[PDB]
Amino acid sequence: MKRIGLTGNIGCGKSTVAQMFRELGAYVLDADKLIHSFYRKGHPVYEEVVKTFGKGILDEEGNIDRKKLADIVFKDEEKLRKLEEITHRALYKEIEKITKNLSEDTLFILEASLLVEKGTYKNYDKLIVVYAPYEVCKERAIKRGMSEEDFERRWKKQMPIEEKVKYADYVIDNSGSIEETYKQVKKVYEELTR
Repeated sequence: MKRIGLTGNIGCGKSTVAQMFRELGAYVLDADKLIHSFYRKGHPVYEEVVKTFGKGILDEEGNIDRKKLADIVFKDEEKLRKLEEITHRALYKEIEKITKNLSEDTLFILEASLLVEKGTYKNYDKLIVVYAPYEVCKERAIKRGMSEEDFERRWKKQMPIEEKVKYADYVIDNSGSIEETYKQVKKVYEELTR
């Protein structure tokens, strides 16, 4: 099977596209969504993140303070490197677990919105990016509720979408309408299962 990557910026429609693609038959796995489940509790990732960063330093009665950790990790990039490791050590250890039962010739896509800057797109055959102007993305996260500063706080991290577009061999612009966005993915899905 061909490992496909679906990326973009926050509020670009990666979700809606990931969905359309699933309807078409593709198997889209939200990497980011999955990761967040690692910091829950009984999760094996949890036991490691605490085991290596502090049985309690980053704890708040029961679970882990996503702020305390992100704090003691913004000082020395040595700890972050270790954090980014445990993560992928769980992602690429769970991806093959799913690929196990996954029938062949199946269209397996992975959306993380951070396959470019994190330099991971090289781990997948082709890359798909969803374009959308800062204007549309902002109000998009707005109408969905996320607070202006919070949005801009993340958008800052992600590289200029107008530059990211120059990283994928497929760009399903999601600024126009829904009819167009879906009409595009459909074209792409055809260009992947030929």
